[PDB]
Amino acid sequence: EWQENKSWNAHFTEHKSQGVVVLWNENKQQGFTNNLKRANQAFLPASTFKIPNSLIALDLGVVKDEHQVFKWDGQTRDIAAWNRDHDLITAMKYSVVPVYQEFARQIGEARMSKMLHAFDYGNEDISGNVDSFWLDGGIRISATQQIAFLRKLYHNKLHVSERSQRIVKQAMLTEANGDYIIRAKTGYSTSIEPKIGWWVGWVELDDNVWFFAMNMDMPTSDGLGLRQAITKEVLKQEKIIPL
Amino acid sequence: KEWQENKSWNAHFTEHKSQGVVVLWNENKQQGFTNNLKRANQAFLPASTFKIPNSLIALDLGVVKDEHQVFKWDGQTRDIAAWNRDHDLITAMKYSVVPVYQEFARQIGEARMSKMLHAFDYGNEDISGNVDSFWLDGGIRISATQQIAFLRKLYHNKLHVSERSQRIVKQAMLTEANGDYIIRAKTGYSTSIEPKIGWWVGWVELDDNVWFFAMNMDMPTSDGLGLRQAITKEVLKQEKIIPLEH
Ligand SMILES: [Cl-]
Repeated sequence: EWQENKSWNAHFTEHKSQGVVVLWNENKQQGFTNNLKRANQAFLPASTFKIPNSLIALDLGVVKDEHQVFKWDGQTRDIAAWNRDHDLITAMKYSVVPVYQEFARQIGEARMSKMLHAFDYGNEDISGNVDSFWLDGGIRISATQQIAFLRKLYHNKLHVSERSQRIVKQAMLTEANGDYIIRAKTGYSTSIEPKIGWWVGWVELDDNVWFFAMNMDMPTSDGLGLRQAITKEVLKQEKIIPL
Repeated sequence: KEWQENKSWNAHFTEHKSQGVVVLWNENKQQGFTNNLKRANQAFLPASTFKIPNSLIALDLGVVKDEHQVFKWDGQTRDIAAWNRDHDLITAMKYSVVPVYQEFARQIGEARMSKMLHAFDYGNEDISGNVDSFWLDGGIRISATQQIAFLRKLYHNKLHVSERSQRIVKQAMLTEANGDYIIRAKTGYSTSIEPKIGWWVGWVELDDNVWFFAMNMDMPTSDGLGLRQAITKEVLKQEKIIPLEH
């Protein structure tokens, strides 16, 4: 069952923004959103694709473990954090596109397509370059479809090893304290209009888990911090996380 | 296994009207540091820090199916309100729920508990006393340097249990995380046998290094319990391992 909560629009309006927040209460099996139409609108996943890409790379043995070093290729790029060696944890933390591009080339088109079909991920279409389809290719996913996929990963129900699903949930670790744990992934789609920002994941509490998926219009990179800020405003309103 | 003494850390114990030891291990450099080499090697009851090897054993034996399995409250009201409810492995660890772990120990049994602690080379490997209380009032003893030795094996999945068991326990140990560091740790509070002490053992994961830690301090009254984390964080901040506020 899906419910609309238009009061969340105050959080978009106050941050001079436009977008959608989708929440799922695991215990109650009830979904909530400020906009049912935008919740079901499909977009490029951008770097949120690092979640299924990590799972495939791990199950195939392209990535041995979360410690394996993928050395810098020597090419200087715009993001200074990419111009160094990384493992799965830091490549995920710093959204290191060149590391994941290399994984995709090693996975190859045939295995990427067929394995992504097993996850029923979005439109299941990998059209375009094997190493850029999630940034400028044919793949599309909605915020409600991000929740559907994330719930399977939470329960180890994706058709991949339990081990790979545990490593990826560890690599997704964003924040933790004595009140809650956040496992999530950011995304930033710039190649095809509309330019959007993503934040997808979940909040683990003592007696419940709240799944979330958000996307917002992102005309300039100076609004990137609003992906987390707007989501945290909604979570605080719903008393999911403290003030 | 080279060890260096840093007596400047004593300022943190004295200023807090306290006494104890902090032991650090720099994984990349394979170098240890402590304010007191003698106390670093002094063995004590592990108290609730034993929830780390006990969880590993319970999962490996199938006593605990997964980190989601509910261990229902027995109905007996205890002093700690957080214990008087149902728990899974994550919350029993978070709230140090002794009655849940006592039940695990009874299900594991003496023979398997001893064999496992022997295969882990855990402290003095002595489980003398009640099978469900030996880590609180029995014969088991472990030092802060031995806590580091054991924690380093767990970090590298080198203990003699399944990789899965080791991953679940490292997840249950999750204490704090942000964009600067991750802390995986366990607190302990030994009160049954003198000297009453406080424990904080675990590690700090950084982007390009891991810092293992083990601390214990004298704990005559429970009002000093927060100093276990506060004194360790003061040492980590001094060594620039974690930021001041950033
Ligand atoms: Cl974790």
